[PDB]
Amino acid sequence: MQTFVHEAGRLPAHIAAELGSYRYRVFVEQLGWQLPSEDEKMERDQYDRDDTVYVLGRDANGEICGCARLLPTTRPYLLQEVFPHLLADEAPRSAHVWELSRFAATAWSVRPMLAAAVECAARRGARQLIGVTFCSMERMFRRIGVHAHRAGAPVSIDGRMVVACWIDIDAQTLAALDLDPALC
Ligand SMILES: CSC[C@H]1O[C@@H](n2cnc3c(N)ncnc32)[C@H](O)[C@@H]1O
Ligand SMILES: CCCCCCCC(=O)NC1=CC(=O)CCC1
Repeated sequence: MQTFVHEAGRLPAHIAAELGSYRYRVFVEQLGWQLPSEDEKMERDQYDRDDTVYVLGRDANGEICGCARLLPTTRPYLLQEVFPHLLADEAPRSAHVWELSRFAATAWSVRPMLAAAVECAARRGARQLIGVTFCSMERMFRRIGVHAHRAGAPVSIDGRMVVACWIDIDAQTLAALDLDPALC
């Protein structure tokens, strides 16, 4: 796949609709996070703002096959406000930490999506990423080789095993993702 990072403020209308539809299909239809909706397929919450950073992966036909959301911890974020109890410690508010959420890929698919997210966050000054991740996804991160470690004990939410996860943007993570080591 090919990755596209959107960090220019409010998403253009067509991208917002296309991403919203892809998210609806993954998080609502696939994972069943909400009941079926009516009208346009759209999945968005209070964390989708003009300042939100997005990563979209597109296949050979230019269709979305992956997504990711990046938020600075110095501003409101999901783990902080919604799932703070998943953390061993209090939720961080630092320029060096960004939250990765709504991460999905439609194996060697996850890698490019993660690389784009890390690269972007690093260029914005982040030294670590944090976020609630399915343990199955946590295992892929481990296999990919990034330096991921737990920020809390695992818990099964509505039948889905997840855990607050850290990803250190260090030499190991950068190398595993084929990114510029200088980003360290
Ligand atoms: C991220 S772990 C998956 C759980 O997070 C919930 N979730 C995702 N985003 C939000 C949100 N903005 N507010 C409340 N719950 C959320 C989903 O409905 C699912 O049950
Ligand atoms: C610091 C790690 C942050 C990663 C957060 C993962 C985000 C997320 O929404 N998880 C998902 C993983 C899947 O397996 C399918 C779609 C949902």
